[PDB]
Amino acid sequence: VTLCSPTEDDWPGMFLLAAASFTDFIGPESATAWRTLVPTDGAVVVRDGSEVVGMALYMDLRLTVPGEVVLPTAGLSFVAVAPTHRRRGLLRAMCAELHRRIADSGYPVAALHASEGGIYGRFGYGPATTLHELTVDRRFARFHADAPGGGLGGSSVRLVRPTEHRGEFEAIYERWRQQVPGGLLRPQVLWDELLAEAKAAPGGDRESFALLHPDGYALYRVDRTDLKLARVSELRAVTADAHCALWRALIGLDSMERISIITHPQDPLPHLLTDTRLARTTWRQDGLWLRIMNVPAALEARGYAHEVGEFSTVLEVSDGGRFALKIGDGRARCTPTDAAAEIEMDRDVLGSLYLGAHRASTLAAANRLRTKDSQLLRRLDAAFASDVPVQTAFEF
Amino acid sequence: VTLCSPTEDDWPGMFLLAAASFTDFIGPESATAWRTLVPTDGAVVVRDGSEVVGMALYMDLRLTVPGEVVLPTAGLSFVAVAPTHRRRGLLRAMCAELHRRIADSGYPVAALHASEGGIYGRFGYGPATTLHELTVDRRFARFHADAPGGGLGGSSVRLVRPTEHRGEFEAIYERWRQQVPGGLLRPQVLWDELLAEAKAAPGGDRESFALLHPDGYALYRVDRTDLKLARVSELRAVTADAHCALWRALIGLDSMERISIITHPQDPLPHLLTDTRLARTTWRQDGLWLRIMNVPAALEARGYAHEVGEFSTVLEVSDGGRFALKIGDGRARCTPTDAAAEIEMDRDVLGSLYLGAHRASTLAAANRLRTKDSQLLRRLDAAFASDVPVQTAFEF
Amino acid sequence: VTLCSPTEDDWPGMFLLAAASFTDFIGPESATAWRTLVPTDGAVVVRDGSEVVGMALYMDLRLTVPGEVVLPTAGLSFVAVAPTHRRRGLLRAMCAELHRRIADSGYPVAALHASEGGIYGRFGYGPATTLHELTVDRRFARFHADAPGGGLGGSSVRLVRPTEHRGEFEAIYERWRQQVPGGLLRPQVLWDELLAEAKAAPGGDRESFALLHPDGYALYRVDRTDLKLARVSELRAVTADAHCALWRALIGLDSMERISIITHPQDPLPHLLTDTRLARTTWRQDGLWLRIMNVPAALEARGYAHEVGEFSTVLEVSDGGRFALKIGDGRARCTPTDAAAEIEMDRDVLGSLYLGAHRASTLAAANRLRTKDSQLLRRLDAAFASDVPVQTAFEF
Amino acid sequence: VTLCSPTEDDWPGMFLLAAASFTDFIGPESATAWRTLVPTDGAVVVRDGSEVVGMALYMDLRLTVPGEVVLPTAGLSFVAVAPTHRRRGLLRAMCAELHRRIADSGYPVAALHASEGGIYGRFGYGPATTLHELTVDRRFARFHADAPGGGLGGSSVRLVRPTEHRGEFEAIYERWRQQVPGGLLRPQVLWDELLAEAKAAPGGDRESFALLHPDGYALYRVDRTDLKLARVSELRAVTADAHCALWRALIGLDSMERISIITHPQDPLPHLLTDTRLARTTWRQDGLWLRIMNVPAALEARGYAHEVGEFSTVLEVSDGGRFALKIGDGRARCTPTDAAAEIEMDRDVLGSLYLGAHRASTLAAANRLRTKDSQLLRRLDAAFASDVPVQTAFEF
Ligand SMILES: Clc1cccc(COc2ccccc2CNCc2ccncc2)c1
Ligand SMILES: Clc1cccc(COc2ccccc2CNCc2ccncc2)c1
Ligand SMILES: Clc1cccc(COc2ccccc2CNCc2ccncc2)c1
Ligand SMILES: Clc1cccc(COc2ccccc2CNCc2ccncc2)c1
Repeated sequence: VTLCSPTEDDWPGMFLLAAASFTDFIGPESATAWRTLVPTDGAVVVRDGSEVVGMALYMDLRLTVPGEVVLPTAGLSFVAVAPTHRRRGLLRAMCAELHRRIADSGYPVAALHASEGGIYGRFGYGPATTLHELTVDRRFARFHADAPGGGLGGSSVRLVRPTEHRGEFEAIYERWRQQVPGGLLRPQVLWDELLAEAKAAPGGDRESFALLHPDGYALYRVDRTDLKLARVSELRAVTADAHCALWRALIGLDSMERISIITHPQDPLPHLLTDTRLARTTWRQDGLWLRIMNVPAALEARGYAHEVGEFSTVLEVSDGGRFALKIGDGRARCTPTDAAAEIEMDRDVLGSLYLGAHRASTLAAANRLRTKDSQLLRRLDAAFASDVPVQTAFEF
Repeated sequence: VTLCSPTEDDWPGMFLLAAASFTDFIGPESATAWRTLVPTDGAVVVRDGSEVVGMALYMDLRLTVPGEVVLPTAGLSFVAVAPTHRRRGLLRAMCAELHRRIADSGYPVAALHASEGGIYGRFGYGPATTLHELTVDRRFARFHADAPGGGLGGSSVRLVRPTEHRGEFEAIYERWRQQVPGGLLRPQVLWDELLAEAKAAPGGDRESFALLHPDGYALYRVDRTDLKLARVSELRAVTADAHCALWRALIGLDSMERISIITHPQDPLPHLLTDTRLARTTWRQDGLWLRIMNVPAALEARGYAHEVGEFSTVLEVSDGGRFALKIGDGRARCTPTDAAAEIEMDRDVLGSLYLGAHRASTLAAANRLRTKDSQLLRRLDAAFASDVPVQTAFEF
Repeated sequence: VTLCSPTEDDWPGMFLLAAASFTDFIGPESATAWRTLVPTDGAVVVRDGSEVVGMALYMDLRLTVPGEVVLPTAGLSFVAVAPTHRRRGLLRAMCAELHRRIADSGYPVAALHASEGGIYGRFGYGPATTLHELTVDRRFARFHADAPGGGLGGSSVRLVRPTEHRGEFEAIYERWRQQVPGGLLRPQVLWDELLAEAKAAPGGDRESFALLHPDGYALYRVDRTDLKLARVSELRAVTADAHCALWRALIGLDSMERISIITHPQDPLPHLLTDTRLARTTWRQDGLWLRIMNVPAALEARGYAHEVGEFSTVLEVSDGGRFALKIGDGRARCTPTDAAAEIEMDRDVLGSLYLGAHRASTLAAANRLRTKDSQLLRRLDAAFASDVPVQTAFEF
Repeated sequence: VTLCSPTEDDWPGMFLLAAASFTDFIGPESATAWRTLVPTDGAVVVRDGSEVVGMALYMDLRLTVPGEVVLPTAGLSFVAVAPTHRRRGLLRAMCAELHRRIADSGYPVAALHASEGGIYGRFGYGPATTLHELTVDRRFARFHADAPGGGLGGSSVRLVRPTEHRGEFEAIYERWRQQVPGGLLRPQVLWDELLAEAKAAPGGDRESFALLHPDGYALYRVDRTDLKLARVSELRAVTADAHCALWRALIGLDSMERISIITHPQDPLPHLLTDTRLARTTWRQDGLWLRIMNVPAALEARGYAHEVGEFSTVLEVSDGGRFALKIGDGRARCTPTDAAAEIEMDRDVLGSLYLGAHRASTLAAANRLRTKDSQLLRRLDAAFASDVPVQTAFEF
């Protein structure tokens, strides 16, 4: 059992383990586009001896955090242990090696999407965004008198074929991802993949359509089996007017009974309707997970709420150092100290706080973060909150 | 079609309309206890001529708002229009008369639980609390190393018969309802009802059990049909230690596959487990709805977040006046003005902001509240937030 | 194995066989009311030797046929063979003895409700009415501009407790049953039973309500398990105005998603709505079955359509005689002949034609009735049609 | 927003709107065959300005009505409004323009298949045929002793591959459609389409088989997911013997539990079995809708029942003229009059009467057609009835 960077000869073994590990992995073409995002030395394999029994890699990503700050982010992905090689510490060894490489390379944060909720906490990843599925019974849906874009005259939204408006989607998405925490830069090869998945598949997905506004788009397709359900795969709106105009058009899908979308907890959709209850939360799950690799670089990088007055404390991350933390004027200074800790928490908890998806007070009530100062808790809650609600870009 | 306060002779007509309108209403005994909370002049009926074709009333309640302030609250309930008398403006006439009486009597707020989401907005009620059902697959559930009460030695929790510990439940609930926004004073007659519903019913509900801690209780019963589901009807914990100790005991129900509870979005339960995903959000809905009857009395009554610096603005409520609003040191002054409005919103929107369940920024993005100042929005969001997460007491 | 009229000593054996044969049969009280309708010599039992292994009886009924003619009708009921005594010819022997008694007593027709569709054809019973379940999604239901009773001002319909308006229900039903083919006289003891079943049952049915109009009523109750379904157990309307007014009130059950009723194929409900498709046919089955005991007495008794000109033919019923049949001026003369048959059919087929539920042309296309004259078929179809659509009264 | 006949340049916009509007529309090939049935000037489009936001067209059809009379029929189809352009009166404007063209061109009737039941009534279309799904549990099914084709010796039915017997199917269908009201001439291009859909589809429908008799055929295929269900897509029988022989063969599909077919309410199948209840009505819906374009041309064209004696009345169609209507000897004369109306009804109601699927008495009881003469109602019911039961040909 060796742990090595893979050679070109290892990749067929890795595509076999992939196919057996992930139902979405069709074959080598499934990996081509993503693989252009893996740097030299971004991948590890474990061999028996030899055949591939374990793999893991990271991609070079750009993640938007509160204050519209973009961090270089190591996106862990393609993580698999062969079913023959369970309980042999292979995931732990692979994560320790990648984390060493990611830290040495200078990434301040790593990120991933978890197959299960019980695995990545112990490696310092905290769930940092929240997926919220809304299902609308569009047969009852009526827009509130207050809702934008109710006026008579032309619609600002067009029904279009996705493959014919690639440039407009790219430009809108680029504007979205720079202004929203959770945003990820989407490279050309991932737009190539997305537009390929928009075609009908022989005995697979139905053809995708787009609704296009100058300041937003929605991609949606009818469900393969439930012919009265339209699933929105992605809606990116840069203005409230674009968000409301796109939902007016989706609620105009008169063939459908239901429209579903995977959105975020602060989606204003329910408030656009005379009956807020028509936007039913049908599913909720962790989205992006974060591991803070360098505590001071990450805490100094993001912006903080201007509404909380200057305060200083001492934060200890369980295996991640102790820091004098001063937050004022929406910025934070985070320097080494041996002064007594006022706040303690494991690394994973800091990742859960980092984009504003989880309140310090909520984590404190579970004893995940400990302090004897309730004023300090209120100040942390306020300071770490994000003005712009955190959203989930695309899984990887 | 007259609208009158009912006489004793009207009540059999009201119990018939009740039985036909609400599946929970068994018969007159269903109304006895609640009826002691209805003041003289708390009820209206509509007669055809004569038979009862419409009814509505309010109860005298005490509602806890942020800052641990308790307001006298008119609880609208027993609202019904006969199926013979739809679309005749009976609900509008009944709500206008009760609102006139409630305002004249000096209540600063009215509240209700809505049968449907599309009815009460137009009468100025905004959804103000959020019901969040968590279902735990307790067969996988393991407590995080950080979770309180993991130590060896005696449990602080006892399994008890509800009817034998009425005093302990009453005292714990009284402590809970005074410290949590959404809390409602529960009168002796409603404890009489609750303890009656805890017995097994011939072909009805199964017997309720209690888990009792010095600082919390849970009432739960196995589902009538799904024998592997335990439903927690109520869990009131005054400390984090009590909340964690009660969940350790519920996850010790080794007969069950699943434990469900109707809780609030900030329930720390998921954070107590090594897999946060095991606490699945299975249902979400509006809970308590609020109508602000007197804008200045309500805005001056509640406490505001100390973390936002003093600010002044001008708020217009659509049919509810314009006010100079100054918020500083966690308190607000709200005085008449004819100065230009900086913020506008319908009355229902203010009720949705009032307990901190909905952010001003979220309502602004749906255009439910309008301002040209994004700094003012961030300040309102921060100021109206509740330190202690808003919860739902008991429906009425 | 003897076949005898039962003595008082046989009835406990008959109630045991009943309880084991019919899930609705609770115990002896289940039989009390119906048993007052059984004449002396109306019942047969088969004994092993001795215990009761088979039973059957008939009740004295009054059945309305086209032309508003009321026939004395033998209603076969309480028919059971012990599961120990299958395939021993017990049903055949019991039906032969009762049919001999029914014919000797002078009944022109027998009738029953069949537990299965494959049993009673061979004993000469034809399905003569059609049960049609309509389920309305009342959340979409809007009345057509043409529909009666759309005017502003008082409703003609009242929501009432069934037990307090027994006289009004009795009088309306009596008017209904005399004007509709399929109508059955309902004796006081069956009104006693119906009003007993209207109360809530401990772990059983929910409480029944009534909608009362001068010229119609509906009895309905919410489903025991599906709390958004109201089931109409009976709607009797003597005028179109009463039918429409009652449906306006049922569609005013704003708590419900769906209203279901077991009605007849010509129920005008769908035509009252702007969307006829909202009245979904969810179930169809044979209702009342008829055996013509005396062909000429039955054919001369009922009225025929005035729109067909006088015609004469020769009808042979397979074991029931050959007759010269002359139909003109809505009346028929049916006399013995040995002239060549122009029409042949088994006895069961004549019962299926008798109330107008099945067309002669439809039965001819299945070769159930044979003739070489297509003009004669059109004439029979027209003549046997019922002006007033055939309905099903109450099962027995 | 212009309304125009489309140019060749408009058709890609129309195929996009089609794909987004109809789940069956795969792509341009989906329209090729049907499009040969659209005359010059048969189509309208609405453009924003420009892109296609609305479309509608009619095909040249031949519809069989009672008396075996074949009318030129405008078949409305491909009707779609973009989800961006709801509630802008586009459907009303498109239907007004096509109806003007259809009337000017000399069509006496228009027809369509409705996506929803609430749309086409207000444009004068009445549901005129009834789809009735029968599901047979063929494991219990036994043919009545009376049923044709029970004799020993060769079967008259052959199991064949549809594509190898196109000529026999074409000839049988042509005989069927000329003798049955509802029949439609099926052009060669629609036989090309039907025989293409009979092949297995990669992850789609299973291969279709045919049962072939000299005087009838059935096309059936096993369900894609329920492998014990055979769905009959089409059964056309010109004689009762062919209908019974084909059902004997379908009930010989010993692999299947259930056979389903979409047939008409008068299908004699149930009567062929010893248990009529085995032919369960599992679904009922409106089929073909009719708009009478020229009241007198349509009323004079169809044949009437010979069994009703000569009568005269005055019929007013709400926006369609008043006529002296004389019906005798199976023919009708319908001439202009200003004499007082004896019968009134909206245009849609006349379309519902026209093929005999709905009785005048049933529509009168919903007040859809008004008269003060009950004798006149019985005469209309009898006269408009169809000797040969109305069936549905193929949807378009
Ligand atoms: Cl060389 C390489 C690096 C990173 C990712 C991949 C592709 O990995 C997958 C492809 C299809 C299905 C599943 C996976 C693995 N699960 C994460 C994922 C999900 C969706 N899309 C992309 C990645 C290949
Ligand atoms: Cl005189 C009176 C005043 C206020 C309330 C009531 C009781 O009203 C009900 C009782 C049982 C079922 C349903 C209702 C009405 N829906 C609100 C509600 C729900 C649960 N518990 C209490 C009230 C009687
Ligand atoms: Cl002595 C006697 C004569 C006739 C009928 C009966 C009662 O028979 C039943 C009672 C309850 C359930 C089932 C049956 C038998 N199936 C027919 C039926 C159904 C509903 N209601 C009345 C009769 C007793
Ligand atoms: Cl240019 C043209 C004129 C008329 C019809 C059509 C084809 O229209 C469709 C094709 C496939 C699916 C759905 C539709 C539209 N719904 C009616 C329909 C249903 C089934 N078969 C034919 C028509 C194209």
